[PDB]
Amino acid sequence: MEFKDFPLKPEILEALHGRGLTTPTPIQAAALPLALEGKDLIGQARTGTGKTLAFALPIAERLAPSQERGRKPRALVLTPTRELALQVASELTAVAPHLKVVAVYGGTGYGKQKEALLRGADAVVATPGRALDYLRQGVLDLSRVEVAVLDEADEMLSMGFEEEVEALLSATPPSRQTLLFSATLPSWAKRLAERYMKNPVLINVI
Amino acid sequence: MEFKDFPLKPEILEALHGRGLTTPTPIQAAALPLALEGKDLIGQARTGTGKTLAFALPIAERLAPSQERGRKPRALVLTPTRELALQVASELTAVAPHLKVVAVYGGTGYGKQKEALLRGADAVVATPGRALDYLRQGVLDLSRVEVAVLDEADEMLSMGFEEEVEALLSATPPSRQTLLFSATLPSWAKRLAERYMKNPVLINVI
Repeated sequence: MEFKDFPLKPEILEALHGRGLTTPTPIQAAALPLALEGKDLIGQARTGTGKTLAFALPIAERLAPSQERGRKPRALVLTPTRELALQVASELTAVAPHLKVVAVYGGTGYGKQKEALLRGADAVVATPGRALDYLRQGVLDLSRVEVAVLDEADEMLSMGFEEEVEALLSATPPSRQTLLFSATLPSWAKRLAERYMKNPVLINVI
Repeated sequence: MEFKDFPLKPEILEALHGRGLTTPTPIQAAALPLALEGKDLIGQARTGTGKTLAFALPIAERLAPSQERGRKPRALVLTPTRELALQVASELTAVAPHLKVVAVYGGTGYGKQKEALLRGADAVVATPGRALDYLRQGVLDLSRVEVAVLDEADEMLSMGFEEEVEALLSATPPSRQTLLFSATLPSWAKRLAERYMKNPVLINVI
């Protein structure tokens, strides 16, 4: 099945066409029916498999545009590194032209990302330490999140971000859809899925 | 997504409508994109989840009708019991009106099933002991199988059918699509997947 065979809005299909993307990879093909219907999913997949579109497209489809100044994000994606935050933000921005995506990460000053968040965001793509910082400062507000994504949960554990990831998920409403991607599933990640996801389907392309 | 949203031929959609089936269950929704494209899949699912349509529909779609007298089956489904063989045969027959389905099982005489197989079959749904019996008698010919399904691999192991299942798979061409459904994955079933499937995607709705 091609992308145009799934329930994706015109702006998304136009964007995909514009980059020559037509045919979902296996993780995408298996995930989309469920993810587009708002269901929770665990994606066991390594980089290179297309996992980023597997969650970017559901975010893109679910979120209508908003001009609301100062608006709080309706999607949160956590990543273990700045490199991946930037990569995911760029890809989401590409398939969701209708949305304002803000990347948040450490190893820099606080000022520029603060001002972007205060201006308004539809989706935030963040490393957990700096996200939690802005959350406790009251700059990042997660009370409106509709989709939460943990991208490389196992790497976030290896980096010592477990308490940050849990605090961030806890700040989102349980009415949310949650998507978790991880090549491996250490016990912490299994517990995290049990506590913070709703009957998730597991799809493994390893 | 509804059934009519997947690439299924008119006779299949008419049949599904005729029984009031419209909306795939999660295992079906995740499996169909891949299964309909001819890819191998492991479905970790218990009875009641809709696993039977998850493999019956791909068989139905892939196999065009044939009138060829004496023809050999192009699909094989193995089940651990007579009860499940009959249940699966009835469901396949319901969604594939264009196909002749023959059920094969022990705890009865050899004569009636022999004559059905010799007359011709498009799909055979079988318990492994009796299937292997007919195979070695030369009554069941598996050289034309395009889709092989192991339905409840773990139960087939518990019943002591491992060598029968392996012999039956070995008699099918490796060009086949293979689908394996099992609530649990004991080491034998993992080895079986490694030997007899091609880069299978695993979908777990447990």
